[PDB]
Amino acid sequence: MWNPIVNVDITLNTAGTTREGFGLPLFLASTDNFEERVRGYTSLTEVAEDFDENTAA
Amino acid sequence: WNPIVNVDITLNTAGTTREGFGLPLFLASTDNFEERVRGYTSLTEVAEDFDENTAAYKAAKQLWSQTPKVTQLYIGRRAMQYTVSIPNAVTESTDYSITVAAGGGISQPYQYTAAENVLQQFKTQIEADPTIKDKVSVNVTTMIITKAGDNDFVKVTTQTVYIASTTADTASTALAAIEAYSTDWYFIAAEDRTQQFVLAMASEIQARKKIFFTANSDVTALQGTELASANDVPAQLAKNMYTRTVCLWHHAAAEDYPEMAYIAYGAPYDAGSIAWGNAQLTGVAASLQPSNQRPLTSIQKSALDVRHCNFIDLDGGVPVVRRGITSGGEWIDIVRGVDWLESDLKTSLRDLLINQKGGKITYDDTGITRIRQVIETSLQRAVNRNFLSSYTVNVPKASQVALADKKARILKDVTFAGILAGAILDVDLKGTVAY
Amino acid sequence: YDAGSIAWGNAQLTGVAASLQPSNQRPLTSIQKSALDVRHCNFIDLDGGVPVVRRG
Amino acid sequence: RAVNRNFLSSYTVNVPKASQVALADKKARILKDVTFAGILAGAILDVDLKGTVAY
Repeated sequence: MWNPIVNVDITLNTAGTTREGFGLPLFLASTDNFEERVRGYTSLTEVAEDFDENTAA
Repeated sequence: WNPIVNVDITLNTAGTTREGFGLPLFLASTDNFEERVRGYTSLTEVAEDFDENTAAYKAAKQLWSQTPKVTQLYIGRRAMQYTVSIPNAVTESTDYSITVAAGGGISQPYQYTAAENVLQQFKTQIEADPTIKDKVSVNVTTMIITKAGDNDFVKVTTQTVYIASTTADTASTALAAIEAYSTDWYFIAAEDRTQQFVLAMASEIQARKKIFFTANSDVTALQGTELASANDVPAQLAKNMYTRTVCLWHHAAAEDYPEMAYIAYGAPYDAGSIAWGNAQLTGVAASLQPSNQRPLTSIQKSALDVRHCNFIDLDGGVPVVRRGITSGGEWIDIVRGVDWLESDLKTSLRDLLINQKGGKITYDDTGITRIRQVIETSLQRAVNRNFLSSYTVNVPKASQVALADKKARILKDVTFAGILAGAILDVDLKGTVAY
Repeated sequence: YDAGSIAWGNAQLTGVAASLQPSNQRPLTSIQKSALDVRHCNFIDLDGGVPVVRRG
Repeated sequence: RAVNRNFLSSYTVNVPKASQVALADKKARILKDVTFAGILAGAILDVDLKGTVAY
């Protein structure tokens, strides 16, 4: 499909950098919001979609 | 033949023009010209296509009251529907006539010299007309006339018959049709001040990169301090978090248009370098209560405050527009500066990419460093205005890009960040006196 | 210029106006440009006031 | 010569061993199985960018 020669997007949020190390955490929660027994997330926003604010996860 | 030296020396005062980021556009219900958009560079030109009582001339006069004066102004035409009815009983040996015009200079008179039967006669004549039947629609029950097929312009005019007109399209359709014909404008204001149209227009501009200015004279907005309970137009605008909408409460926001006066205060100047608060608009009085015609009390001002709505205060003896904030809580300055920054980056990278005749920008680290450099220069330009105060840029390595990007000749994953400056608008002071 | 060392996209042409719709002389919209993309047909797009043959 | 123009970035060439070519081609004076490969240089035409503003 047609694309602008230059595409620019700007938002008023705030962001920080990540860093890589040894080992990633896992949280063993009691929930049923999804079928698979393990699922990954890369920001609090994604967690908020499948979990509300009062959930332990 | 022309004289060696030519001199005019007209006996008229003149002012200076200045230009900045974005030109305004006023969207009004009119039928004075066919094109859905036109451009005027002075008020006198508006006086040619309009008179002193039309909303468009009012808005044009308000906009050019400020100094320095905006470079140009645009006017947009909304789709219209007409209605015809006989203000008298059906009478024989009595005349009934109208005229129907369409886009392209078409015009056709219709006559039935003898109430439903006269309208039906007109409808049949129109539908049997060689040309008008193709591009005009008629319905009768009273009569109505609207678009048909592609045609974009229609007019009706005629003593024994009556004619009235009203806006037919909604905000979304009108805005789409106007954008289809002219993309050069940043500020937009609307003549219609109904709740439905105002909200529909606010919801549309929120999905683009523009700013929508509107006034309001609803008295219920002055009372309810609880934002949850309030349901006037400013309260609903605040509730939806429309950061790209601007509301200015004013008593005279039914016949007059202070929105253009507010727009002219910041349009001539550069984006991100001026604060829109505490402005002094020339020729505009302070916000007054519709009853008792006295300036607003502190309680009413607080009620407007909880709705993120602007007002024309009165500091001692001088009126000043307060806090210049959009309904979403953001300052107008931040939004305008962000849009200017986006445009500047989009122009700098365009200039880098287009002017490579006879060469390339190879897909490797050397090519990526040039893109780094142009972006850094563009951000430094914003830092020079005292809009930002720092920034950072990150770019991917050539040995890390995917194959699909190389096949499509597109670079992704470029990101950056910045920090804002701020300003001062209010002061708090305490002191003491003693022997 | 010599072969193989020049990208033909983003070309600027002197005196050639941007592609316009015959009906109303307006520059082609985004929808119409996408129609040409699936047909692998070039067109004279518009930057901010500068015509350019984009894909090549 | 192609690499010098920046058209390519590398290449390889393969030829048959003279001791393995079938003796039918040796009578036809025809050499087959000569092949090569190249890696295109590429270029950039479009750009995508994202950013944020905060205090």
